[PDB]
Amino acid sequence: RGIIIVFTGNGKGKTTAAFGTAARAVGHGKNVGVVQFIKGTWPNGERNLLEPHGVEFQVMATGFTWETQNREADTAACMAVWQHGKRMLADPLLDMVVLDELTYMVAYDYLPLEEVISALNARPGHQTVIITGRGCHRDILDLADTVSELRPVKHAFDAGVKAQMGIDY
Amino acid sequence: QQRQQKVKDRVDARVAQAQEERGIIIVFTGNGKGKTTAAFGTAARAVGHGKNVGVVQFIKGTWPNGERNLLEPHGVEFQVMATGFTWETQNREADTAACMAVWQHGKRMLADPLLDMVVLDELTYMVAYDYLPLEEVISALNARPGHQTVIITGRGCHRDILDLADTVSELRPVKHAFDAGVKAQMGIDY
Ligand code: B12
Ligand SMILES: Nc1ncnc2c1ncn2[C@@H]1O[C@H](COP(=O)(O)OP(=O)(O)OP(=O)(O)O)[C@@H](O)[C@H]1O
Ligand SMILES: Nc1ncnc2c1ncn2[C@@H]1O[C@H](COP(=O)(O)OP(=O)(O)OP(=O)(O)O)[C@@H](O)[C@H]1O
Ligand SMILES: [Mg+2]
Ligand SMILES: [Mg+2]
Repeated sequence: RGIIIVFTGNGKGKTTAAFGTAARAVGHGKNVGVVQFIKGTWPNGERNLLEPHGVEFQVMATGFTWETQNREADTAACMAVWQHGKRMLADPLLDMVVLDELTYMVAYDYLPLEEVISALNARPGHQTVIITGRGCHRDILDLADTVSELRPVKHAFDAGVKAQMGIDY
Repeated sequence: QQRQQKVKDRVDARVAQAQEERGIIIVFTGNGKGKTTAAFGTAARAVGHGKNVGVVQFIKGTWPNGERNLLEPHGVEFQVMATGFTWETQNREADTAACMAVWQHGKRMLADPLLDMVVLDELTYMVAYDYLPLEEVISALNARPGHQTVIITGRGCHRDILDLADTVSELRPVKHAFDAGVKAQMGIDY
């Protein structure tokens, strides 16, 4: 029996948590797939470590604008990642799927809510989905079985600490 | 319009401001699921870049350690807690002994300049239940290498620790499958 897990809120740790569950699952001989809806500038350590173990990663094409005019381009691209996402949510050998930073995809109308939804509902009874990102659709939140709020009690960057490899990316 | 630049300028400035760079303390607290899991994801992220990490776990689970399994071989040392810890008052000596034992190693990692990251998993209940002295932890944290990052995990973390900590995130249980009758599972729960 898989569940839906959502990691949301402003504190640091959502993507990190999705990964640790993924790691945890990989450490149990489990099969996992990852879709990232956002293109980091930097190299991807989680990827670097897990891809070799058998973890598939589909990332968002580079140059996503976040811009109104460009919403068409910007969308195709989203819709293009969402495919792999569709695929993984239909793969029966996949014990777990990570949908990194979907939230904004739904939130800005880039990825239709219904898509995600249906895709979620129709997934393998035994498959676990972990969704992350700030501001997750109320529908999602409701469909979700587990949900955690990373309350921003404190953050290093506020104290003048630069983002650094290993911690931040 | 100019709003765009407005923000543009803001970010740039904020970013421009935060130049410091050293190892930080990170706390993962609250009742919601995700404390231990986010520490490990960060560890994992670190390894992914060649960084060196050391882990200490204050609690010994019922099942196999997926994280350990996966991370040890990459050269991530795991110092775990002995089987049979009682949470029994009657047996505080035995439990305390055990504790202090795991604590050595942690003290060790905390002292190693080679480690870029130290993970003290479920340390909160050790201090909170008096099985381990706070000043100790506070000191160790105080001495540790200046590029070393620590991540502490668990519910109900000493303010002092909270206070020393650089970033703190409290996992609020919006929802939890358990309450909904879902049982614990492999790769997920443990
Ligand atoms: C959360 C966040 C976002 C969210 C913001 C919306 C939301 N809250 O739901 C989303 C995902 C949309 C976003 C996207 C992007 N982000 Co961002 N964002 C973050 C983060 C973690 C928090 C910002 C925040 O909430 N600050 C506090 C609020 C109170 O202050 P604010 O000034 O009003 O914050 C606004 C801006 O930060 C804006 N925004 C968010 N990110 C960025 C990046 C740029 C370049 C700009 C101009 C604006 C922008 O969103 C906030 C709301 O308007 C910061 C991390 C950090 N250390 O700052 C990164 C950060 C600001 N983002 C970063 C990046 C690079 C981007 C993206 C380019 C990511 C990508 N690869 O596509 C895009 C670009 C969007 C844009 N406006 O240009 C960088 C910018 C680097 C730089 N030197 O300019 C930062 C500093 C993170 C990092 N990598 O160090 N991000
Ligand atoms: N509250 C915050 N203040 C500053 N930077 C943040 C904060 N939360 C996350 N970040 C950093 O902003 C980038 C985008 O992270 P995101 O907003 O998706 O948070 P996250 O998923 O919780 O972060 P992380 O991946 O470290 O777990 C990351 O480099 C991340 O570490
Ligand atoms: N609020 C909760 N309800 C039910 N089970 C929980 C809850 N929080 C955590 N768990 C489960 O309890 C065990 C460890 O609990 P802990 O207090 O350390 O939280 P955690 O560090 O956030 O959990 P995890 O390791 O899943 O990320 C795990 O099996 C864990 O998934
Ligand atoms: Mg993230
Ligand atoms: Mg834990």
